[PDB]
Amino acid sequence: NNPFYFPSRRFSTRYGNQNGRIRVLQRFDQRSRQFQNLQNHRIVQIEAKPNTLVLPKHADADNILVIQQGQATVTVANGNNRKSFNLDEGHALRIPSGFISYILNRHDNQNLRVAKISMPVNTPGQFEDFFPASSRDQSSYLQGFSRNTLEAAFNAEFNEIRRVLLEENANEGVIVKVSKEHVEELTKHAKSVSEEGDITNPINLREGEPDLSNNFGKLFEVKPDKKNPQLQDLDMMLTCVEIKEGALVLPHFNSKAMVIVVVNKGTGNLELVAVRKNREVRRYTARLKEGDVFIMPAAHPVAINASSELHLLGFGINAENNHRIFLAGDKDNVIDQIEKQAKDLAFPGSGEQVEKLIKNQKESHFVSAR
Amino acid sequence: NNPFYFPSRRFSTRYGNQNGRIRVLQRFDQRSRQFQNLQNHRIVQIEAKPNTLVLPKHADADNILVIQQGQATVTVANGNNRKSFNLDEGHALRIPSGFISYILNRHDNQNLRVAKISMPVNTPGQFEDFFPASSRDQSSYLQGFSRNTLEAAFNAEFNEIRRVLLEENNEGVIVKVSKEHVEELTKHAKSVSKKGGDITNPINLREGEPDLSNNFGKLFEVKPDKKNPQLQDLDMMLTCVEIKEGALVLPHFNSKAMVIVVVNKGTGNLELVAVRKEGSNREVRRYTARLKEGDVFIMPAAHPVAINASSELHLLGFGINAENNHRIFLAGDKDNVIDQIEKQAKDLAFPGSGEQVEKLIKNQKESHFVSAR
Amino acid sequence: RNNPFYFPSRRFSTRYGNQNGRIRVLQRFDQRSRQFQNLQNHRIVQIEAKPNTLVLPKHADADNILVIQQGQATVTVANGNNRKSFNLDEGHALRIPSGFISYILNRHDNQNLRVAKISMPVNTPGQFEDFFPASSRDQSSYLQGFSRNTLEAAFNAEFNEIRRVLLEENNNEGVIVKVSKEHVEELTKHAKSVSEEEGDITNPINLREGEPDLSNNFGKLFEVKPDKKNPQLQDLDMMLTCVEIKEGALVLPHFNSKAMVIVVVNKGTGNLELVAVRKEQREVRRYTARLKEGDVFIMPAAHPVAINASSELHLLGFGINAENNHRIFLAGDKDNVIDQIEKQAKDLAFPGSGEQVEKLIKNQKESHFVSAR
Repeated sequence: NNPFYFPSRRFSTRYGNQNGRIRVLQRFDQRSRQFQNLQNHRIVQIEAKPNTLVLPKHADADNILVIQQGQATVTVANGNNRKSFNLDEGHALRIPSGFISYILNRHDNQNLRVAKISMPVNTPGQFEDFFPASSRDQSSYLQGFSRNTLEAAFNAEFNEIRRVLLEENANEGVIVKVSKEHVEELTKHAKSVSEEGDITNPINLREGEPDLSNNFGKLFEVKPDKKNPQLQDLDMMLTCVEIKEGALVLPHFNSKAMVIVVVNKGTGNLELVAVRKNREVRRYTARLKEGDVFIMPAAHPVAINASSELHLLGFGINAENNHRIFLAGDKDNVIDQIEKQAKDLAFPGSGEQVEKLIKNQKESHFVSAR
Repeated sequence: NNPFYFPSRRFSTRYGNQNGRIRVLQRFDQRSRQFQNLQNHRIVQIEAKPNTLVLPKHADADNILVIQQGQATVTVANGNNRKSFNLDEGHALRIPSGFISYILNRHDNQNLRVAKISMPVNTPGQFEDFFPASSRDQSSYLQGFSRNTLEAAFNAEFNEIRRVLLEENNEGVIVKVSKEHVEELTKHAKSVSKKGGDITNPINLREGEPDLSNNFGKLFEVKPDKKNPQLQDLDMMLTCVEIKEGALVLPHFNSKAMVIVVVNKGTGNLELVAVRKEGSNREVRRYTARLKEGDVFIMPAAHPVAINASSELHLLGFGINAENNHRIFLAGDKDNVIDQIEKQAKDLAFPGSGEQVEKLIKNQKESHFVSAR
Repeated sequence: RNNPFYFPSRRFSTRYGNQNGRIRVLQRFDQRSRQFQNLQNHRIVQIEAKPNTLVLPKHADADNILVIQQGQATVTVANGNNRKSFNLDEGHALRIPSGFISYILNRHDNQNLRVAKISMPVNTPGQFEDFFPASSRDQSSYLQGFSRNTLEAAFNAEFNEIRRVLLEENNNEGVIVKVSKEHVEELTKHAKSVSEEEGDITNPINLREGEPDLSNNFGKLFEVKPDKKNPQLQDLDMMLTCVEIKEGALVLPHFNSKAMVIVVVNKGTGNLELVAVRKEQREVRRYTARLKEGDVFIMPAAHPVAINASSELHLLGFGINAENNHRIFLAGDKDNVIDQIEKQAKDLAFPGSGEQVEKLIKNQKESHFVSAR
């Protein structure tokens, strides 16, 4: 009924067992053709129990992962290097396609929640995970090669190769339980957020001062610019918005960015306004819950009311030179920038009346829903 | 019958009243699949009566507008800034998606004609205009929000909000403006003559010296390069060609740019040559059209084109995939690629000898544009 | 069609062909399978020409990189104001921008010429046409597409002279013609061998220039990457790769991290193993093919691949999405990513202990290429 809204139910789990699960949202362009531009963006949500490890793999997709909740140790490896990072909530990490990575929940009793945006390299909207080891969920890709090839490659008997690499490990699946001793082994090397062979360092989305901030909300944003060259390559921005309970983000829009937003935490109500076929204004609404996804098309006015402390994670594509533009309040209010005489000709009220009404809201960006 | 030709009839009007109209060309890829690469480019033509104003709005499309005829005052506003520009014929202005703009015909008695290329951001080939105010043509998008949201947002009673912002002001989206209002809207208008929050200055397409020029024609071109960084972002070039009455642009093509051209003024005849399969044996196909003001046509890359002017012909060209494009000619002295073929190669390829081919080629002493006699 | 990544020479269809040679074009990749949609705008052309033979002047509405697979050529590139002729040997590559005229001389007395081309259409995804200025039994001159009046005004001559020297069929063989020894020497007299660039006529690239990236007794891999040294490869975001695998040797399981590669077999025979993870009809799928000269296959990014040479195997690779690509190995010493997994992670992932995994991995002391025995 609301094509911009993707409830957690629209996620299907790809890997899942007692230790956690890897869920993947449906392709956006399958929902509606108005998301064709988002066709090559898939949202992944990973949940892992304490002292749990997502086994090594690579995908034929480029990735940015962000910690929604908890604490992780994420490792990235290419042909000649490995780096392990301790990631906290609101930290992001780029994982280039074809690099191996694995994810440790390094917490004793808190669950790990991770959000990923995957951008397939080969087939628009489609990617696969490639595990070097076998498990009950999937075989090692090494099994795809012949006996002769494997033996020549590893310089060893097929029976040894099969015994140590190819068999199913002693079977949980791709997310396994890890002993305290093993956990400490895996975190000894990790470094915390605060380059080499395209293994780039983690980004702290909440680094420094928020772009927008008052008593009712904060918006943090990491833009595609000199400070983050890799975001330039992707033409993406990463945004973290926190809306206090009982507060509202004023009607606003991104001028050119299209944003996929996931609800990291909290509840609230989405209003999204659109013009469609002489021309009618359509209102779309949704009750936001943790794990939900929604799409903010560029230049479509949006307002969001927080039922409880609301944490939203935004992946913005087509982000270069984006402006986040407001329709009420003092700062960033584009309606205010219309010339007085133009306001007078456009609106029912006089220019004076329009300009007065506009000055009623003394605050900017976020205000109380009261 | 000619898929490259789009007569003014193929425009449908989206907004229209006594004061003018906003017309939009059909999606190019709906005509034919050979225009799939142009799918995200829509042509808009705006006509406005004197002392008339196209009301504030933004689109979910990136825009370049060009004055085809008359004089305008165009205002662009974002979240923290506003700039107003006096634009004359042949002046272009970039309006980023989501920025508000409005268009004043500041002339007392001459109509304003404006051409726009719109490139949708969300849905390939589709965009919508978003008006903050209501009118008989459309509701304010502010009406899409709830009473509670509006009241909290504006810090005011819904009744006041509805009274001053939400009600219908009626005329439509293009309204009549009093002389006094007109003078108010033009009072701080800039006349930028050269480049100077992503509110970029107007471009003069006829700035400086034309690329090509003789007694029969001129071609002006603004290329995607350091001088116009925004054209680099778009990988686009803007071209203005003026062909004298009774003159002909020589057979030629763009090496890699695809060009959407609109006929700003005049009449003429288009010849476009494509190679098409009837695998096996393929044939040369000739496409023609009688060009009239307001017509659009597509110049696919590397397809030879010639244009004969029935009367002073002004053509506006929006070139995509423009970087490192070469406009290459098939006759005449300068830019003639056939001339660059080695003499021995000419001899082997053509029916005549190398000497005969080279002599025939030297007959045309002129370049680019010649008399249709 | 059992292995969608493999394209045997039979899947090429000849577009132009006669006694002197033939121009063959591979089917569109996305018509085979939708997993090749990203390769939709890349067509593979294979040209074969007899000794002292010339492929007649033409341009395409496609961008092109050509590479000499075998023999020796003189290739000429012409735009509106310039011409350059290049002597190209095996493993030399040349960029031919769309809309530029080019022709290809087999300058050898008795060896055949084989040329591979990657064409990227400008107008219509996956589709392009060749535009010949001259007529032949295979195609008419595009100049015939223009009217008598236009031609006469353009060339400043009688239509009868124009038709006689330019438009008639040059008894006609086709687009590949025989050339006399004297004509051949005429065409090679100004050819350069592998100077400052000029009007986007860029110089030839030697794929085997300098030192190979990977090299040992069993194989070599040469690569030209999109970087400052080859600005035009940057524009294309492409890499060009030349791999030579000794008879009886194997390229270790490996993959490109992000590049998608179209590879053509220039010479030799071998066996392809390509591993894909896929959804059950999650399972590992093995694809194989017997490689022969003229075959094409697709290496999707991040899909493990191993290749066994039945005889000296020369592979030419066109890599798209190439920037920051890493060629990553799954066995051997250097570039082995499995080796980079932490010991404790190896232990948790694999059936063996970390120590056992790390020992087994050190068995193969060599890198990249090893003996198939």
